[PDB]
Amino acid sequence: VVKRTMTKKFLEEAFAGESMAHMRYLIFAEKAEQEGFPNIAKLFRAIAYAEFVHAKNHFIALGKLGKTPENLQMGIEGETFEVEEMYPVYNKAAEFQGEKEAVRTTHYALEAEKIHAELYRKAKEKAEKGEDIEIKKVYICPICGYTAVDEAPEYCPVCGAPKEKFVVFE
Amino acid sequence: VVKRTMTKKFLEEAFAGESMAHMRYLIFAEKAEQEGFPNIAKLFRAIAYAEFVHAKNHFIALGKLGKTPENLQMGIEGETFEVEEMYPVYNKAAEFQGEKEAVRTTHYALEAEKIHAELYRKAKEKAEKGEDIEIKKVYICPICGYTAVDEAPEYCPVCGAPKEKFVVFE
Ligand SMILES: [Fe+2]
Ligand SMILES: [Fe+2]
Ligand SMILES: [Fe+2]
Ligand SMILES: [Fe+2]
Ligand SMILES: [Fe+2]
Ligand SMILES: [Fe+2]
Repeated sequence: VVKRTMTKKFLEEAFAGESMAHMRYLIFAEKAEQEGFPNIAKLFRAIAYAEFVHAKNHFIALGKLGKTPENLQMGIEGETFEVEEMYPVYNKAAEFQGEKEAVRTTHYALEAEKIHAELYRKAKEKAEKGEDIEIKKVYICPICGYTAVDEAPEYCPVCGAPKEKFVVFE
Repeated sequence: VVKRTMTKKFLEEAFAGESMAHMRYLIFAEKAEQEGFPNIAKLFRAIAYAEFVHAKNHFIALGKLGKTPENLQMGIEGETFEVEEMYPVYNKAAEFQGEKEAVRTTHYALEAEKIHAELYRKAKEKAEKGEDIEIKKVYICPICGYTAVDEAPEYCPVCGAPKEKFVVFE
C-alpha cells in the first residue's frame, strides 16, 4: 500500500483522472453510436475499460479496496455526503446564481443518492451476516438516474419519464 | 450551458465525484462477484449506470459534449497530457520516493495512454471525412490496460499476460 504523502496524493489525482477519462469515453461512445459511427463507439467503450483497469490499479495501490461489507460502507459514506452536504449546497448555489440547468442536474442526482444510500445500508446488513441480498431486478432512469428495485414506478417521480424508459439490470 | 464561475466549478467537482463513484462501484461489483454476492454485484453495476447518468448530465450542462470528431479531439488532448506531462512526472516522483507499487501502476497506465492517443488520432482522421473506422475487435489487457486493435500479440508486451486473458470488444 503506498504510504509516502506526495505519491499518495498523485495516485489519488490519477484515480480521479482515470475515472473522468473512463466516464468521458462512455459518454462519447453513446454519442458516436447516435451519430452513425458504431466502430468508433466500440473503440471508446474498449478504451474506457482500459481506464477502469488503470483506475482499479491505482485504487488497490492506495489500499482502498476491501471486502464487500467494507466497500458497501464506503458507498454509504459517499452517498450520505452527497445527500447531506455536497448536493444540497451545490443546488442552493446554482439556484442563487440563476443557473437553471445546474439546479436540475444537482436535483436529479441528489434524489437518486438518497435511494442509493438506503439500498447500500440494506445490502450491508445482509452482507455483514454473510448473505447476498434478494433483489431480482434493478431499474434505472436514463434521464435522471432514479433508481428502483424489483419494479419500475409507473413514471419516474423525479423527471416524469414513463416506466417504459427505465433501463433494467437483471 | 452553465456560465457562472462558482456553479461551473461545482459542476466540474460534481462530474469528478460522479466519475469516481461510478468507478468505485464497478471495482466493488467485481469484488462482490469474486466473493459470492452476485445480487450485490448487480446492485453496484446498476447504481454505477445511475452515476454515469448523473455525470453525463453535469458534463452536458458544462457544454463539454460535441460531435464525434471534437470528442475524439478531447480524447487526443487528454491522452497526450497523460503521456507527455502527468504520468512521466508521477512515475519519476514514485521512483524518487521508493514507492514501487506506484511506479508499476503509473508505468502500466503511461504505456497504454501512448496507444490510446494514436488510436484516437487515426479515428479522428476517418471521422473528419464522415467515415467510421474499420475495426473488427479491440483487445484490452486486464492487468495493465494494454490495448490492441484487430490483432494482438500472444503475450502482453508490458506485463506478459497471455492473450487468452485479454478482454475482447467486438
Ligand atoms: Fe488510463
Ligand atoms: Fe449515488
Ligand atoms: Fe427520471
Ligand atoms: Fe450520483
Ligand atoms: Fe488512456
Ligand atoms: Fe498487460
